Amino acid sequence: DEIVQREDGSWLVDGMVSLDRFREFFELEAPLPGEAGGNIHTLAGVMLYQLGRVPSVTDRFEWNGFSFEVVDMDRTRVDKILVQRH
Amino acid sequence: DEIVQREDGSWLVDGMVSLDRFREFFELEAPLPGEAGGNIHTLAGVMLYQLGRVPSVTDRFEWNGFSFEVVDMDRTRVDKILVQRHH
Ligand SMILES: [Ca+2]
Ligand SMILES: [Ca+2]
Ligand SMILES: [Ca+2]
Repeated sequence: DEIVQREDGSWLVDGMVSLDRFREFFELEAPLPGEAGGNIHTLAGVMLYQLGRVPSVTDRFEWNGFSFEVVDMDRTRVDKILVQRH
Repeated sequence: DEIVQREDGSWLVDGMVSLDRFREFFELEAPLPGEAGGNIHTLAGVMLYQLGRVPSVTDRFEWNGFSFEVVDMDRTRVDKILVQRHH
């Protein structure tokens, strides 16, 4: 898994992580936002679908009992996401 | 500041921020770890002084009422730091 667990249980996840692997890790079945459109295969792809083409650091949403927050951009790349299961 | 504040009051700060600007921004009078020695000029350099040449995501330390946690590396570069003030 292209992700590392923090002291509070949350994960710093690279945006290049595939959704198949993301769902396998967290034991999910549900497609992430935008995945049904057929164009999206990575966590960063979902971030841009949900938050727009150039999101900002701290931009955040909830999905299926998880929160996702942009914690690092590299120019237009959504490079690192903070993921947290409630 | 090349830094943005999160909802809980912590800050996401680029490793490239100069220590001058960091201290100006947080109005700090004390030099950060390793700064006094004169070899350190950026927040990333403090991370490396404190944590070693290749720290890992989540490596953390505390100093003078702040915590600093590595939240992104880009290969060998400390690219983003979570900075938080503690009561
Ligand atoms: Ca960056
Ligand atoms: Ca980065
Ligand atoms: Ca990175």
